[PDB]
Amino acid sequence: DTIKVGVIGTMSGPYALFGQNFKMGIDAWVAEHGNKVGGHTVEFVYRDEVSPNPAQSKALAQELIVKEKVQYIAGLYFTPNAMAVAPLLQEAKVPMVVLNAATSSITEKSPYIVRTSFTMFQNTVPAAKVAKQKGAKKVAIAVSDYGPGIDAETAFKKTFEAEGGSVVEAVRMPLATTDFGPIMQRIKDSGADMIFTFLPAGPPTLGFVKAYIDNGLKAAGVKLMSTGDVVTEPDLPNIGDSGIGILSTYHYAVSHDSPENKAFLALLQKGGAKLGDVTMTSVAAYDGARLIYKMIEATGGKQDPEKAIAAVKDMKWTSPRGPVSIDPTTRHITQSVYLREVEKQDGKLINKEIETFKDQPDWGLVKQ
Repeated sequence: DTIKVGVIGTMSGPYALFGQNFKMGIDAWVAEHGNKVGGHTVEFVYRDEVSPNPAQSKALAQELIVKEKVQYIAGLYFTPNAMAVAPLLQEAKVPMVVLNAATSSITEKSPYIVRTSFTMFQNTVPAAKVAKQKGAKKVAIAVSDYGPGIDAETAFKKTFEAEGGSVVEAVRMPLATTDFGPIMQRIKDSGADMIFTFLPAGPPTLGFVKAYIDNGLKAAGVKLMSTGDVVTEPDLPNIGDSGIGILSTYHYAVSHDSPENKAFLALLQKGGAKLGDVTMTSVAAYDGARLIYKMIEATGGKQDPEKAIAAVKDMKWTSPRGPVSIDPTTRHITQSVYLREVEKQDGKLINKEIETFKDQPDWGLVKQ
């Protein structure tokens, strides 16, 4: 028969690159692995999340369940959208494979969730370790005022303070923030020698970074540490060469040097993508498709979400990003977190991986 997978992501609008990357990654998977599992054809259908507006995503999921009769849902760029869809899953008998939404507690909301992206704690704990290693003494934290921003702030404060550092300012910026001039002035005023930031990848991150540079903070010796959300590859040319030297921690770089990543890049191209448009949501989607294929294999194409999740919840494999596994205690992907620096390579700006922190779990859940 035919098994439908409903993919919710930001397919148009300000965040269009990120949902289009879900499709790019799925298309790469299918270019290499085909559209069959045994005798079942797998069909992906796409729905437009647009913005962090949970009414839209909840209505999309309900339509996918009721009218499309999907067996699996995947995607969810924004934490609040994933949170709104999660309670539907067990009674619909449909698992959700989360391909971005990074708040730690998401996986706790339903037994039928597995996440192939990352969490904020996962990437931020290394960021706070590196901040110390790089000599930071006084840090200003600026994060978007919603789930993943709050996680990032909490993770950074705890870790950095334990290493003896000082957090001299901590600001939660409403997501509606477009004018970053005033926050840069507050940061200047704080005396911080380094900023730690998270905003969702997209216009907010481009706006923040451009204001940090153009208001002179970077040239005044205020360093930037971020998660990799803040320096996604397709925006590096828009940041431009003034971005050189920005530090970020993240689980994936397009520049990752492994045979599996080289293969993945070729498949992205084969499936029709431009390398210059690739970023992290494509690798989450590629590995998400792997897990959906495994779930269909394990269930024989039957709608049996308990059996499906059981087949992936402690799987280990090699991703384009590095070695990975699912931690059964959280249903989240354990993975390396890399330190990177924005640099030119072969005349192109990249996030150059300069240190590896192996086997990072979801630090937001595993110590609680």
